[PDB]
Amino acid sequence: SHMVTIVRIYLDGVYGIGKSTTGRVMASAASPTLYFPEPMAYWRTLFETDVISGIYDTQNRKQQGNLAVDDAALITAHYQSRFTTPYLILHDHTCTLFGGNSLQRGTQPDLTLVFDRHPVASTVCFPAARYLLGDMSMCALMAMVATLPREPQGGNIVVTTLNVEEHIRRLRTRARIGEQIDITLIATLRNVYFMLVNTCHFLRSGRVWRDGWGELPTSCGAYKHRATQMDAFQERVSPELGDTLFALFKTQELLDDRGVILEVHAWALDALMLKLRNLNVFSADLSGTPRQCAAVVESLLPLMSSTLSDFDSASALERAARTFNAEMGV
Amino acid sequence: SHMVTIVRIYLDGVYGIGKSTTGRVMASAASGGSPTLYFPEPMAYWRTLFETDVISGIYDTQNDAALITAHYQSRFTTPYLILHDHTCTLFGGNSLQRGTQPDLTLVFDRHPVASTVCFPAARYLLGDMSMCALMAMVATLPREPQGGNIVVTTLNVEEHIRRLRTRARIGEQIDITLIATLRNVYFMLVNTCHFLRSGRVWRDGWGELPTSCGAYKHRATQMDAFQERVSPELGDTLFALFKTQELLDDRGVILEVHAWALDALMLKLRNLNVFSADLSGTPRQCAAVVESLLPLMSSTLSDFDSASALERAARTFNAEMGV
Ligand SMILES: Nc1ncnc2c1ncn2[C@@H]1O[C@H](COP(=O)(O)OP(=O)(O)O)[C@@H](O)[C@H]1O
Ligand SMILES: Nc1ncnc2c1ncn2[C@@H]1O[C@H](COP(=O)(O)OP(=O)(O)O)[C@@H](O)[C@H]1O
Ligand SMILES: Cc1cn([C@H]2C[C@H](O)[C@@H](CO)O2)c(=O)[nH]c1=O
Ligand SMILES: Cc1cn([C@H]2C[C@H](O)[C@@H](CO)O2)c(=O)[nH]c1=O
Repeated sequence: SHMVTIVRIYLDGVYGIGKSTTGRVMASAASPTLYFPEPMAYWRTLFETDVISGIYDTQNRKQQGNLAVDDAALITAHYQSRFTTPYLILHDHTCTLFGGNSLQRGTQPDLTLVFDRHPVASTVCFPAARYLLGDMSMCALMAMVATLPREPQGGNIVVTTLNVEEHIRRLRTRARIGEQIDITLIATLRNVYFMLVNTCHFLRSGRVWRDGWGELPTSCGAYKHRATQMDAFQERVSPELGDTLFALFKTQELLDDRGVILEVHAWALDALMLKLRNLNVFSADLSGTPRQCAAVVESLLPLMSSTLSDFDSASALERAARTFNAEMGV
Repeated sequence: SHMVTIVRIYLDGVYGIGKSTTGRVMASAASGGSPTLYFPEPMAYWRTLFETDVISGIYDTQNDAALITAHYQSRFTTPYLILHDHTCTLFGGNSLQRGTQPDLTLVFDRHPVASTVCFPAARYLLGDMSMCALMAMVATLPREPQGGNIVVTTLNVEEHIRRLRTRARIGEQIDITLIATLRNVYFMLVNTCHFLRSGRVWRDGWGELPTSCGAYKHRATQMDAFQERVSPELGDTLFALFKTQELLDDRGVILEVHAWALDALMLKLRNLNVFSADLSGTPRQCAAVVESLLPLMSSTLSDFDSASALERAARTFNAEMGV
């Protein structure tokens, strides 16, 4: 007759921190929780091109002078678009199923979903990092950001954190895929994920991207340099506009002669703001063992938004996790 | 707060037929009928706002290529996604076919389906883009909220190419092969919507359908090969091109992840009340043909503040997207 209480979590963050490991443990019968893995097979094997080696190979052939730059920036953008696809497909498939009545009930849910990354990772975070590093243009970044899907009510995002030394240790330990392992990339990603956390805190504080936009300095070469510096950003209690994702958009490329952002670009920021609204944000330190890491995330559950879904939707969710694990190489 | 009834129309179709001219006439007070707001093609976004001109860029690419082409097609979609995100908060709900004249009409020059689906599909069919690239684009189609109407422009190909010629320099070539394919693709679009409106789903006839290989792609680029169907079958729709080996397992069964992509496409198109409109008349007559469809179109219930925001949006988009 009645409803299933669901809490959904997107575990997200810089690669190499331990998010996937944590997610599998949480889902393990050793501790009812479903886990949706990174869509590895979609990225690597389902098509003729592997996007992870492709994106690194592009910067390699950029360095070796075989790729004219210019073209590299365009190809880099295209590989980055391909990362998003399976996230967009999964989000489209699951978003009808969670149900409504988002509330912080403080109870154990009937069903917990753990998604490995939210779409914001491939549409915003990784693209923003590539932009800040000079691997991609603002135009290419806009193109990715515009494809972010709106999160419906009840979303929770848990951004993983880890001290730099242990992060480097762990990056050393991942299997060889042909992935780009670059400490400037890592530094930048780490800063961008703090910007994300800060954006969410900024919005929940009742502010909007125009609040402090005037007084904000133009974000040019100097801004980009600082965003690539290890530990230049951190999670803030009350963030400033300058601590969020919005700040990197106050660049000359996006303003008229008189210094004023075009309305069409302002719309792009309004959209970004609205799409993040339903993400209840948390951070989790992963310095512990896998078991302690999962416990850290689990201790957040009673703080999270739950929705009310019906039996048939919850069943479709179980089938979705089963299918996705199977087809993605779990 | 005071209630306002809106009909919105995405006028769409192959470039060169007369869509933009028609929409400008509709917006003009001289066409009478309903007070109409027109949203043009995002020309400046494509051509002048950034360093790279994507129109020149995509055509120059064909003159690694497959990846650059996919990225240019991505950039076409951007301003459409932004505009759709902005305006969808203003249309309101309570979609119905009311039969009566709305308080105002919106005319959008193209729907997001053009840049995320139709043009990518044409490029894929011509071997200029991979299926993987096509999926990437299709996945970014936004869901149409209740009350959308789409009008696909049609025109005999002879007059279509004539229109492109008048406008073209005095020795400038026309990509006849691309235009031939896009005309078929837009018929597939029309057929897809008719197909969905009849309560059918992409799975209907999927098994019986031949895999869409070399022969399918030949037919798809063939001038006049497709048309608007009274009663479309699956093979007349956009769904058919997706039954390809690239998307199937060993047993020739579509992977569930790809099936989900097709479900999403199907749902995203649901709220598009579909029409076609012949544009062989003068611009005044073309505007009248499109406007005569209003009694059959969905309208929504918005309000004065949101309608006012739509007028500002139209004013702004027209200004910022110009030359
Ligand atoms: N809690 C942990 N303690 C020690 N090593 C870990 C821990 N979590 C993950 N690792 C190791 O670090 C590497 C990256 O972990 P992974 O789960 O792939 O990170 P992510 O999913 O964040 O990219 C793997 O080699 C993994 O075995
Ligand atoms: N109704 C019409 N009759 C004759 N020529 C037309 C008509 N409508 C448009 N044209 C011309 O045809 C060309 C294509 O028109 P345009 O409105 O740009 O088409 P589209 O928006 O479909 O790409 C233009 O040169 C235009 O002046
Ligand atoms: C999600 C995502 C991952 N990656 C990279 C980081 C890792 O090397 C690998 C798996 O996350 O793919 C991107 O380059 N872009 C993305 O959008
Ligand atoms: C909307 C759209 C237009 N075009 C081209 C066709 C015309 O030459 C020009 C303007 O519509 O841009 C694309 O290549 N892709 C697209 O997605």
